[PDB]
Amino acid sequence: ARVREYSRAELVIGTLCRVRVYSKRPAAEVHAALEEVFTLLQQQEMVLSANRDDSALAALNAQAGSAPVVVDRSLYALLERALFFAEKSGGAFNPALGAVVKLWNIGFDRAAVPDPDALKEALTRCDFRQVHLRAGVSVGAPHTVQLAQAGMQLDLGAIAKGFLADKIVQLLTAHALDSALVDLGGNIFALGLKYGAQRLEWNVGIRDPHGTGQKPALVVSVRDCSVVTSGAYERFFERDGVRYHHIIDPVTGFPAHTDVDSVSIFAPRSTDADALATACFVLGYEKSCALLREFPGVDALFIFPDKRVRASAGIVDRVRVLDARFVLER
Ligand SMILES: [Mg+2]
Repeated sequence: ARVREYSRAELVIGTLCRVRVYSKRPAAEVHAALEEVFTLLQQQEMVLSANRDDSALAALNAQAGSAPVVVDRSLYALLERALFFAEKSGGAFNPALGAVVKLWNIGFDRAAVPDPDALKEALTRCDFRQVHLRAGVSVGAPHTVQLAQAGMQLDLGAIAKGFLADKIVQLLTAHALDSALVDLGGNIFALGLKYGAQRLEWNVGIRDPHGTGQKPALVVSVRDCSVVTSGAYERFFERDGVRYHHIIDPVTGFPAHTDVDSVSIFAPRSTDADALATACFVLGYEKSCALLREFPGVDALFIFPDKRVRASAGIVDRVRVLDARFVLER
């Protein structure tokens, strides 16, 4: 039986999602799996989206400062994980930052920075500790979420792609696929090994933080690993000479000022990589290193504004510089 390579890509969840698969299974089986991948991505846009009126998350937010709302097991589990990372990161990653994000989101659409007072007011409504998750223990008991703080709003944008990537990996596995590369707007999951009959690690590129992105600065070889990168270039606007990027510091309510240009997190679960990449950007290098010691099975790669690159022990030997302006410190 012969190995075939397949790819499919669509615009969905606000970005380009592409899955590449190598498989010796009948083509019709791979096609079936890919059909389901992209159906899942469509259905989940309608669960998780913070910027759509129809979604289950928007309906949940419409009940801030009221009674508990029943949610499916999957959303509950995602929120649990998000609150865990909010606690561990000291609020650097915060899934209850919707009131602030919403102000900045109109800012982007308008090319305008939000009013100082409006932001300070929004920051009174971002206490993730007031998100109460409860699940009864009895057979078939429902899962519920209560937003106890008035006008608090969830925004799962900084963890949602990792959640979906992990869900897609579970689906691929359920379809007896064990070799794939999932790319959801740049959040990568490398499932298994690729083919050359020889089996090889997937080679994932990391962009120059200040480059068009067309070519990678560095490449890392990985198996069964997510690679998620946070940088100021993912989304920003400019007004009066200043760039305002999308990664908000929850202490200031403004885009984070940090000592790294990008951080890339390598983890067994993309959900974890996504949350950590966001926290780490906000935290900066030294505080990140401290946080990451609490997650032994995770690795990281930092690109500094002076083009120095530092990578943790788990992956440093798997990093290759492609753009010689960058230096890998060992
Ligand atoms: Mg993130």
